[PDB]
Amino acid sequence: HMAPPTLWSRVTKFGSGWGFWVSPTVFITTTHVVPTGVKEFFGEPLSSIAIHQAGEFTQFRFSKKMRPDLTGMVLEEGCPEGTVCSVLIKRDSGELLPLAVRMGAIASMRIQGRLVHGQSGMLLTGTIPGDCGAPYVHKRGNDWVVCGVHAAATNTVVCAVQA
Repeated sequence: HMAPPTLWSRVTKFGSGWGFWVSPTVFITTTHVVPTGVKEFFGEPLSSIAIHQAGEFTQFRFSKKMRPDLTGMVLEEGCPEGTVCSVLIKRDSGELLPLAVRMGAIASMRIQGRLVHGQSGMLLTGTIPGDCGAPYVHKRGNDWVVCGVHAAATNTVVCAVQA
């Protein structure tokens, strides 16, 4: 399965990493890349954004359609163990680096001292600082599903997943 241009267009530079437009109003990212002490995101006041964060997973729901060109996709809490996902990595240069990953267990993990509710996976035939927030996706029938955001790596990578 090959990620089409529209799907890549959802991957958005954000803070010290990236985030992903799940739908016209819903944006997900990894908590530690989110700018702190700001009063707005994407030009919208914080008061107009419903924000939920836990275990390195951050979700924003805007009041205004921010990406009205997009269809809504399904966001799941991780994926079945053994699913081969693609991590849609954009680099600052603009290069697209889709990485195939075989996913393992959803678990509470501690990474550099902080609790991450996430899912591990093994890179198939790496990730670097700056890549956090990139989405983990897989195609199920007609639709692409997003199931985590990149959070950490050792061969093994971890995405944060929604609880």
